[PDB]
Amino acid sequence: FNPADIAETLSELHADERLLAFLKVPKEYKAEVFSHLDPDFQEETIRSIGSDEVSEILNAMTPDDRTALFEDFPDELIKYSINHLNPQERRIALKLLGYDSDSIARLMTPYYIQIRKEWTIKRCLQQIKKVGSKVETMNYLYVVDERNRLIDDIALGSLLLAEEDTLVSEITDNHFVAITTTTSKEDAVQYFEKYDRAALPIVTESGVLVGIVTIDDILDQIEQQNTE
Amino acid sequence: FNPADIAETLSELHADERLLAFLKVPKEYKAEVFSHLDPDFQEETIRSIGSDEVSEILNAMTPDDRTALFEDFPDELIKYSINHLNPQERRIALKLLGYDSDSIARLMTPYYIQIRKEWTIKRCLQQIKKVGSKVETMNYLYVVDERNRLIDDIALGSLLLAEEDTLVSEITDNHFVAITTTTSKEDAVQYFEKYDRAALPIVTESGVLVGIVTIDDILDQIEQQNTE
Ligand SMILES: [Mg+2]
Ligand SMILES: [Mg+2]
Ligand SMILES: [Mg+2]
Ligand SMILES: [Mg+2]
Ligand SMILES: [Mg+2]
Ligand SMILES: [Mg+2]
Ligand SMILES: [Mg+2]
Ligand SMILES: [Mg+2]
Ligand SMILES: [Mg+2]
Ligand SMILES: [Mg+2]
Repeated sequence: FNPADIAETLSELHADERLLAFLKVPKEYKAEVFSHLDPDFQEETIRSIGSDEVSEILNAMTPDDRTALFEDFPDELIKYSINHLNPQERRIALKLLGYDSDSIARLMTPYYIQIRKEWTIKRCLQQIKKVGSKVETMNYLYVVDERNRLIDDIALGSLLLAEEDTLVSEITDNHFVAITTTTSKEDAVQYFEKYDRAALPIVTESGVLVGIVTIDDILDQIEQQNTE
Repeated sequence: FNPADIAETLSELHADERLLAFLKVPKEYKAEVFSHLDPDFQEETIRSIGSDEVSEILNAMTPDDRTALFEDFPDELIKYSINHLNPQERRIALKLLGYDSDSIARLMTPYYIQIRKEWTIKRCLQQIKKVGSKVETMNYLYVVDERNRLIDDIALGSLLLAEEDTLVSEITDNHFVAITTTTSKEDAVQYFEKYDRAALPIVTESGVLVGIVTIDDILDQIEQQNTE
């Protein structure tokens, strides 16, 4: 079944049997199912399960789902959870939590596809095969220079419409939409509304690409604002 | 400049000079710029410009932007506008307007990519090149049988991760999310929120694929509901 559907069925159970049924979920989509559950039950689960299981779930969550989870935790549980993260996930999680709580960066993930201006389209397709299964989305490719700075945002389909011998520099327009880490979540919503893109890149004040935010999470932000 | 940015600059002008500046827009993205302008000015423009210009703009708009425009028009202007549409666009526009005004189908577009279970991945890529520039999005591929019925929704990146000799039938799971034309716009929003997909397909009660709805238009629906 679809992870969102599995999560809905679990959410209908009383909490006590909900934990047993969740632990029956196969491990490949256990983290994805977990990401759809209520924050109070997510906290109960993190407090209750064994350390190895905590690490499996937390290390497999997306960085932005993990940040959203940690925002609702007491500080002590945040530290416990971070102590269960592997080195790379731990560094990512602490970087994201370092941003101001109102910043758009709190919603971002660093798992995006990076391409280079000197690459052929064929080389881009090879990179896409390399990282495609681990990234948040394959549908946007971020052209970055040697200084980590964002220079273009190329749609996946545009790459497919070009010939494989073409260089990325021949299909770039050097125009793109990006949101800075200074921008609040509320203000970032209007970028998404205006530009009608399913992901937007998040850059530092000097133009360095640090993550992407996706439209599904923006919809949650809109509903949170409108209830609050 | 970006069409949304051009539209914003135009929207800042007083209406009188706004029409002249808009008619200066190059024709390739004139319709896209038009789609971002206020409905009252869109109506003034349709009433004012020549028949050839009316046809160029209206025939180049997306079917769902056109339906949204027509929903705010007096009936007489709807008829005038439809009389300016080319045969294919006219049949599409009348089909969309035939649905109940509260139906999710009012938000849909028929410009999606259709693939077949018997095709190789290579053949799918050839189809994607064929239609890619005209469709609403290249990022979702709709597997349909000989009876026009929807059987799967394949992400573009998934197609890229497979080898070109593989048949579509070897990468389908026969599980998908679809919304029926019976469903209201309000109820359709929750499908988008739950399943976190940037497009969803719209099917008839017998399972025939008739269009797709995209998340950017759903965001507009959420804001319209929340103001209303
Ligand atoms: Mg996310
Ligand atoms: Mg997610
Ligand atoms: Mg969330
Ligand atoms: Mg660009
Ligand atoms: Mg919009
Ligand atoms: Mg649309
Ligand atoms: Mg549009
Ligand atoms: Mg609209
Ligand atoms: Mg499927
Ligand atoms: Mg959601």
